[PDB]
Amino acid sequence: KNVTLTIRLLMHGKEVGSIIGKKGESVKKMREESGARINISEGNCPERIITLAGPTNAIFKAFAMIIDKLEEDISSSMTNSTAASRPPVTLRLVVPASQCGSLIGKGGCKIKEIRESTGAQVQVAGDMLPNSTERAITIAGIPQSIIECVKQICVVMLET
Repeated sequence: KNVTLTIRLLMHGKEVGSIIGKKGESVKKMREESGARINISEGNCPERIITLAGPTNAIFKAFAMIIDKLEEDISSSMTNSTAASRPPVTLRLVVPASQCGSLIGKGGCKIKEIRESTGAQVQVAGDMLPNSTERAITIAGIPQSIIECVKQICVVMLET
């Protein structure tokens, strides 16, 4: 209704699976409530990638829904696995080379100040020789810290 955007979610088949939801009825519910083009792709690295596209509002709900699904799962009494030792929450997003380069800014002053206050740590994919095109960033920390990093990067992206 106001402005459109695009966000590529990259996660491990296991983590993303918990987010997908049983019988895919949850992912169906996610889209219906999001309103922004939500799809899935491959990932020799992550295995699962959710391509979301749509106005800031649609995306706002989607991101809030997916994060909640992960919050409900962890706090649902895991009846499997043996300890995780991962108090924080990591989310690896995808972005073009131009996005990562600028997102970092001169001497990383930009990305540094963002993660410095956000309280979370941002990750960056490698680039062995001139082959890689898209860079994957991994933000770990508190759910509040993550949503903050996304809101800060988004607002700055539009306001350039």
